[PDB]
Amino acid sequence: RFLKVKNWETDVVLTDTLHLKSTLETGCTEHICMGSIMLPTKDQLFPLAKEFLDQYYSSIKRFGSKAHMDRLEEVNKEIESTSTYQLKDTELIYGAKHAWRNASRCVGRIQWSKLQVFDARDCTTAHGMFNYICNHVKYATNKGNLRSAITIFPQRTDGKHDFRVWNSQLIRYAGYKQPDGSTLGDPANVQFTEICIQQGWKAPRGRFDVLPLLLQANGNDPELFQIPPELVLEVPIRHPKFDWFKDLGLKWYGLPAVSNMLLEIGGLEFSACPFSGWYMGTEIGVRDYCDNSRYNILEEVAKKMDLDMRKTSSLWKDQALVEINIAVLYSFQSDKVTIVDHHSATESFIKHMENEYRCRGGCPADWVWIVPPMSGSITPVFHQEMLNYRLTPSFEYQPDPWNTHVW
Amino acid sequence: RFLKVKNWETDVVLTDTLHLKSTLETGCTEHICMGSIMLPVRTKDQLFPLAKEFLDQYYSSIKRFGSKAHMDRLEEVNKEIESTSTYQLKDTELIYGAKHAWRNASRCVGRIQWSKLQVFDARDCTTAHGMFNYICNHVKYATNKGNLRSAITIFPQRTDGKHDFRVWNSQLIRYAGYKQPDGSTLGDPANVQFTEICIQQGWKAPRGRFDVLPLLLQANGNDPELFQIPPELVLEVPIRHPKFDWFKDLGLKWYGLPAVSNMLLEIGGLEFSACPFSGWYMGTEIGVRDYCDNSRYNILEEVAKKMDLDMRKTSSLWKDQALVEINIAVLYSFQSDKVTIVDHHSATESFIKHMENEYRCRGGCPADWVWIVPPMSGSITPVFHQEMLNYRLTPSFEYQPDPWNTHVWKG
Ligand code: HEM
Ligand code: HEM
Ligand SMILES: N=C(Nc1cccc(CO[C@@H](CN)COCc2cccc(/N=C(/N)c3cccs3)c2)c1)c1cccs1
Ligand SMILES: N=C(Nc1cccc(CO[C@@H](CN)COCc2cccc(/N=C(/N)c3cccs3)c2)c1)c1cccs1
Ligand SMILES: C[C@H](O)[C@H](O)[C@H]1CNc2nc(N)[nH]c(=O)c2N1
Ligand SMILES: C[C@H](O)[C@H](O)[C@H]1CNc2nc(N)[nH]c(=O)c2N1
Ligand SMILES: [Zn+2]
Repeated sequence: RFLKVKNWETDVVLTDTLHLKSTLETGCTEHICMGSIMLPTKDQLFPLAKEFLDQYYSSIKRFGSKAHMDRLEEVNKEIESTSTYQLKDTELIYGAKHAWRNASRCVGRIQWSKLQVFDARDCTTAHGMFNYICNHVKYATNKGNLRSAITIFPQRTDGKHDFRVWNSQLIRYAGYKQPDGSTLGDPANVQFTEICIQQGWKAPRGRFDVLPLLLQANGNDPELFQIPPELVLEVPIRHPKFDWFKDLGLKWYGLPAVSNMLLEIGGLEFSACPFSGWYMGTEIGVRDYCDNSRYNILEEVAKKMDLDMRKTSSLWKDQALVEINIAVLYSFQSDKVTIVDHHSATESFIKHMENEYRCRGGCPADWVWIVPPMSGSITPVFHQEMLNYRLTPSFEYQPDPWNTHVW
Repeated sequence: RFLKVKNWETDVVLTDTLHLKSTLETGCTEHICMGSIMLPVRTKDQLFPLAKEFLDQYYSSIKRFGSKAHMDRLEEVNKEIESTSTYQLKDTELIYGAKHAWRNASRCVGRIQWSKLQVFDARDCTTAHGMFNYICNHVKYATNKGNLRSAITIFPQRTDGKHDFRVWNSQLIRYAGYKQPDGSTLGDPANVQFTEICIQQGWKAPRGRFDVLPLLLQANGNDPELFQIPPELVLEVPIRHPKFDWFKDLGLKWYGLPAVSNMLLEIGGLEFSACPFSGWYMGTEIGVRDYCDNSRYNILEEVAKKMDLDMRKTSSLWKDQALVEINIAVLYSFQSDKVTIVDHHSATESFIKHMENEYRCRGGCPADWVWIVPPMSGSITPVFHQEMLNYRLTPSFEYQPDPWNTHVWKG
């Protein structure tokens, strides 16, 4: 019932009680653990509503005040009547913040309470959605001094009228197969890239073509829009000691901004809720650049370094990996765009886990995702026991809208 | 019920039915995953079914299920349990059991090798001096002048819980740790405590940085005894680097034979509390963990100083640069002295083939992703992108408490 988590580097032991609030299921049972698996009515809504407003009013020291009872009353009235309800702005902000706070896979959560929330529930069209988004991009980019933020579109109603951003992130590079049979650009986005072509995006057919946004208001067919290049901050990647590096022609974008998730607050579903912060270096240099099914450049960098690529045991892949990641960080830092290294981020997240154990009674944490994809054991998250569990409010996955939409 | 696991690099999907044979608990529930937690006297009552399951498995492994020999063995085991309260395994069943404990080890990345395990039967052993002798033969067989061979030795099983065979050391070969008055540690910090027990018991400590610990061996519930392994049997490797000549001047070395001595082997309900086993090293175990953990030899600073990296900011990645060089050194040294070792690219690639083959022949392969993925360069090994399923099968290897915490001293 009360659970203990140990850090095996520092012997610090934390006690977790927060998990007893866990409502949703994990995928695991007593027989099988599924921790490495990437994805596992009016009746229903009031319970969810009450659960949320109770924790909101608790959070503001008014649990069991007339204001609380009245809201519980007012929302209850509104559900029985409309079959849904609306959040006050204050509830909205709290709920989005808390959905970040509860994201068990996010290493960046020491920041959870600095989130700018843009309320876009008044939006009706894709052109609206485009406006709101470009404003979010520009706010968040802040000429390189990046700021956390989320833009929230109207909540689901009967599910024939969903708002969706079809892009997986607002800012991502094009992917194209060639007769050749290999891939030009980013292979992760091949299918979406051809979706945009199929809608009429004239494609530069380059390595690093920023994709057009494809936006669906109110359940309609979605529409293309080019984010103004002036709003897309990009970084050329060079190395602080290897002059040839820049001639690999690498660049990446400054703002990571996820746009395909579903935000659940108090029973209500916000199918479009794009959010951004900034990058931990390894996301780019280890994952986007080196993954076999991504830009997959390790071979070519190793060549330029003249390393012995005959044997895996020369650790040439690993040598190249480090230098790439030095280059990503150096470039961002040189250009003054915010970025965090994996050492600093995980040091941060351990400080934060400790805060949340102390103030909240725990912290859901998914070790599989929290531990970076390079140098695992030399970051402190490696030696930290974590408990994973699901709290609401929450971000959740949802199915790619092309597999669901009707034209 | 059928379960699928996908690999996200290759889109290979696998199907799991083997987990239906799982009975032991994970620690997880529908509401909490415990997957990163390091660690989440039997009566006749519980013993016969455990014995029966095991022999049903042993007998289908040899294609004699339902056979007369299968049935007669059940009746013989059963009658022995209820007359003697326990039972003895035949040689063949002990072999098969130890092989399957490895095979069922979901945290082992080297299970490709499962079927090649030399099983020494030390169940005629009565005394500690007997134990030393069996261990020494193990260590010489397994070492094989640097051409390592996997082995396990299996002392008598538990009876009343008061006559246990234990090996007190955590590995058969490990370096001493000495906490100094100034609060620093000389040698290996992980073995400080055990080192302290050994001194108390009588060991004169050379007090250096790489002293091989003596064996501390309990037979038959008796107080344990101190033995020195013959150094001629302890194969060790000086660590040097192929380009950096100053590397050797750091004075590093390490032993070549990894051999776990503190786990409990369970086969058919039986508890074999001393079952040292040995294989060979994945390079990262030494290069990443043993040398560069903060709580172990912690050499990262001194390597990066010699390399004159920019240590003023973490974002130089001066740690990740030092870590790689040290790992290159460890693999280079071992290959140059012709001691078996495997790097983490090659070990993980082999595992992924093992794991697919197993899904095909066996219907599954329990696997602990937190453990299988190496502590450096995670995502550029193929295991990082492999979804795995973790569940527990018997026969199996288990943790047990350190014996100095439970042992009843006689004097
Ligand atoms: C401010 C700096 C931030 C940093 C440095 C950061 C860091 C990360 C990283 C590295 C991941 C793993 C991503 C991957 O491997 O694809 C992650 C996952 C995630 N973060 Fe953040 N984060 C930050 C801000 C945010 C914000 C503002 C939110 C929400 C408002 C958020 C919500 C998430 C969620 C939901 C996931 C997991 C998504 C999934 O399950 O696939 N993070 N975070
Ligand atoms: C032959 C070469 C072998 C290699 C390269 C190998 C590799 C590994 C490695 C790297 C680990 C993780 C160790 C750690 O993080 O401390 C491991 C775990 C393990 N392997 Fe092996 N292994 C080998 C042979 C064996 C043998 C012979 C057995 C037993 C017969 C065995 C049983 C285990 C067990 C029980 C674990 C997990 C222990 C725990 O939970 O603490 N392996 N394997
Ligand atoms: N085939 C896939 N499909 C796939 C199917 C289902 C789920 C996923 C999970 O996608 C994540 C993989 N790393 C990517 O999510 C993007 C993300 C989310 C949150 C934070 C991220 N990075 C940041 N710094 C932030 C973004 C927004 C605020 S901070 C990135 C992927 C692949 C995944 C990885 C390689 S292939
Ligand atoms: N306090 C601890 N003690 C501790 C307490 C309980 C469990 C553990 C886990 O033990 C392993 C830690 N890595 C040590 O196991 C050594 C091992 C086991 C199996 C295979 C290994 N390597 C080989 N290649 C083989 C050994 C024998 C056959 S193959 C090494 C450790 C710590 C953990 C982390 C920091 S301190
Ligand atoms: C199969 C495995 O769970 C999957 O590859 C995970 C592993 N850990 C990860 N961790 C992060 N942070 N991001 C990821 O995309 C993944 N991939
Ligand atoms: C807390 C966490 O589970 C612990 O640090 C684990 C992580 N993964 C590991 N993986 C292996 N192979 N060996 C280990 O000792 C550990 N330590
Ligand atoms: Zn689990």
